[PDB]
Amino acid sequence: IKLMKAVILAAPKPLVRVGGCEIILRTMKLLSPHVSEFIIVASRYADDIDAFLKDKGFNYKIVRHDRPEKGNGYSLLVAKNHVEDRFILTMGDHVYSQQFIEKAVRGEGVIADREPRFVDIGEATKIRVEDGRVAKIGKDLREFDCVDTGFFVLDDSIFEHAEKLRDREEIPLSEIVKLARLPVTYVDGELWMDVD
Amino acid sequence: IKLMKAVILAVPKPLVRVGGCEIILRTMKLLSPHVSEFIIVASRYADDIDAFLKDKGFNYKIVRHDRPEKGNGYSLLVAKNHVEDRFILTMGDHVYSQQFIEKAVRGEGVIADREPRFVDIGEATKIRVEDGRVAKIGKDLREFDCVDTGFFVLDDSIFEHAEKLRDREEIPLSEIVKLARLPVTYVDGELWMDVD
Repeated sequence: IKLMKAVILAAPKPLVRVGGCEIILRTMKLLSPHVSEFIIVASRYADDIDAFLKDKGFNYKIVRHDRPEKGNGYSLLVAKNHVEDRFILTMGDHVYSQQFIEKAVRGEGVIADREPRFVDIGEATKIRVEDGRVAKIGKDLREFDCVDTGFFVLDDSIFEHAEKLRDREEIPLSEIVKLARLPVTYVDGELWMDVD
Repeated sequence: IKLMKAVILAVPKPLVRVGGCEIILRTMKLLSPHVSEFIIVASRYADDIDAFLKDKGFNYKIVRHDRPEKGNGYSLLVAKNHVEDRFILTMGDHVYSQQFIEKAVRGEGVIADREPRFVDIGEATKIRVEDGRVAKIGKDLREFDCVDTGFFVLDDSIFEHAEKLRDREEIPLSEIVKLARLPVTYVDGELWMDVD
């Protein structure tokens, strides 16, 4: 894909080694041929991540905040002034395959899986899709078409919707996505998994 | 396969949720149609595992020890009197796919991968195979044919070799395997990963 900025939410999860490599390192190594600069939104673990990433050959910036209780939606809002136009948004929770990354990188909006092969469908964030856009989202949906991977390809248009929730004690990414009525891109049955 | 006993060597690593399901739970659910009784060799986290597993519908037994510094090879030796003839041996720190389990259960000796698709080959326990048996093993091998999946199909004779290391401060499983000159069974390119 055309080079773009990669926002990785890390507001310890990213440093957990899966298959002899960390949840963040894996993602960064995979995204590197598609990414200019890595914007890591971190908080309580910002120093640990920075110390880890210094000796690694990536072009990164740690963007720090003090409100982890505000949720990942606030962590997205924190990045507003470090990105312009199109950018990748992913999590430091999640583990991805090259095959998943390769397809998701080419996507638009929410990268959703309608064939979750590895993850438990009951515990996953589900999405109800209407006219190719997010109609409903959440871990306890009754009617759903797909499952939320921790992957998105967003534009500046997001921050307008994310602003409308600034005055809420907790800002879930899902609520922004819902308000934004984000287009959905399907990357089906590829290897991906969250760690908790 | 013909029903047999399954030894699982065990925030505790087996209680870490990968894809919305705990490592031990994933492995237990998958092995359940091939398994009579489950034998969890645990130590510092024995109580946590037991409390987790009580409400789950499996036939399990917690076998406790006080020497975690002695290594996983000692954890195997601890299980000697809870198994007879053929039995499955796996780690509670490894995640497996159904496709991997299905092939591995039909296996004999060490279940090895000569096509590691989702693990870092540099950090993995490597094996050098001579005449279908383990010639060399270890994380820093120069010459190697495959990689150790933390999955084995053993008989009683393993403990005869495991006994020869009783008087060592540390007993690595790999050294027993080396001593035993274990046959190797290949399950290539299937999804499996260690969680550190």
